[PDB]
Order: sequence, then structure tokens, then C-alpha cells
Amino acid sequence: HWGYGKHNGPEHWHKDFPIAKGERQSPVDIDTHTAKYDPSLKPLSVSYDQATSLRILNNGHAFNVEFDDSQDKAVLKGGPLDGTYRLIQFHFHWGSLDGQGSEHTVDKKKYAAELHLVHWNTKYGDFGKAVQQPDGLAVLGIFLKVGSAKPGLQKVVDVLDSIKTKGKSADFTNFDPRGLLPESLDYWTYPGSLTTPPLLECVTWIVLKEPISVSSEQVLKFRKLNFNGEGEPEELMVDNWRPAQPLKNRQIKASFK
Ligand SMILES: O=C(O)Cc1cccc([N+](=O)[O-])c1
Ligand code: NI
Ligand code: NI
Repeated sequence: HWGYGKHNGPEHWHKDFPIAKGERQSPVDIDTHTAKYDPSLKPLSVSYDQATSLRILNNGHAFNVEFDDSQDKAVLKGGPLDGTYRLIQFHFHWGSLDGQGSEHTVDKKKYAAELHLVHWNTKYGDFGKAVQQPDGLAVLGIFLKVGSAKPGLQKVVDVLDSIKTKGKSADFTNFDPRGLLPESLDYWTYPGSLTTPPLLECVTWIVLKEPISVSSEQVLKFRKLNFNGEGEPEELMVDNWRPAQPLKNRQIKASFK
């Protein structure tokens, strides 16, 4: 019964999941000066026109916006990827304060939040099988800074009062995740892991260089969510980020000079 506290947070997870101390754990600090520009990288293709959002769920650690992943409706290809990766969900990690919240850091800078668009490799047939493979997932990561509002985020923010507590869900159809992307698709990439238990080393990370801007008011609404279930003491869902882990024997590659 893991979480983000003193007693059950990141620094404890290794007792249940020894892979927490593995060779390709995420997130990491992105040292921009040492990431190498890679010309082998094929261009990134985000094809979200046919996306079908279905539901938003408070899973006790975050909220997930879930998609129909039963066809190639919203897919990621190119970049560092071989093959086609299907969108299953997106989520965020965020802080108690604007000065922290992201999982990846950029030259040690922490952003207020980080958006993760999670995709699985269609060669493995479903998500559950894909997470068992070293190239099973592709996560597109987007930093959030506090400034102007992000108009395409407001639909997500407004429904959060309906899923305040763990295990609550609500219908969430017709949401277009294209409205959460920055202008540029320049990126860094490296091999890593999921960042909660079970910490599986199945992710090709693709972290965009350009953050999106969200308003103070939008991020404040994330911080009104609860880790707890209804009828349990209130514990605000904040600081649901794992800190940076050792890079070990990995290289971060840049798609841009
Ligand atoms: O890496 C995370 O944010 C934790 C996590 C946990 C379980 C599933 C996830 N997913 O990518 O579907 C992500
Ligand atoms: Ni547990
Ligand atoms: Ni994540």
C-alpha cells in the first residue's frame, strides 16, 4: 500500500519491486548539454484525428483520460520507434506548489506538472502484454509551466470535481488530445520505465522540449483531487511524481540541434 508519503513513497518501493533499483528506471534528469543530436532519428508522427476518448478515472494516484484502443485510432509512430503505438490513456503528474511536479527535469529544472500520453506497441496485441516487453510502451511526455491558460485543457479541469476521490469515474467522450500539444515536436528520447509500481522497464520515453503553458487556476484544480476514497480522511492528490533516478548506462538522444 504504496504512495507518495514519508512512509510509503518512492524511497520504499524497492522493497516490493526490486526493479526500482534497476538499470533503466524513470524519470531522469535531462542534461541538455550532454544529450546528443541523433540524425538516425526518423521524423515523429502523432495521428490523433480519429481518437475516441471514453472515460476519466481517479485511480488513487492520478487521473487517467482513457481512450478506445481496440483499433488504430490514435497512434504514435516514427521518431525512435519501430512500428505503431496505440494511445490508451493520458495522465499528469503535478506538485503541491508551482515550483515542483514534473518527473523529468531539464538541467535540474522542475516544471509544475508533466503530461504523459501512454501508447502500446501493436505488435503485442494489448497493453497487458506490451508492458512485459522492453519496447512495449511509448510515452510522450510534455512539460507544463504556469502562465497563460491552455484552452484545450479546460474540459479536463472542469470534470475533476466529479471524480474527486479514488475509484470515481465519469464519461469523457469527444475530447481531442491534440489541444494539449505544444507547437514543436522536438524531443529527447531514452529507454526507461513506468514511474509507479510495478516500475516495469518497458517504456521508450519521448519528452518534448517545448512546454505547454497552463494557468495557475487550472493547476489548482488538479490539487483539489484526493488520493483517498470517499468517506476516508482527505489527503490532497499532490506531489504524485517520482524524483529523477540514476541514468546508469543510458544515453539521452535529441531529435534537434
Ligand atoms: O508511469 C506512470 O505514470 C505510472 C503508470 C502506472 C500504470 C500504468 C501507467 N501507464 O503508463 O498506463 C503508468
Ligand atoms: Ni499496496
Ligand atoms: Ni506517468
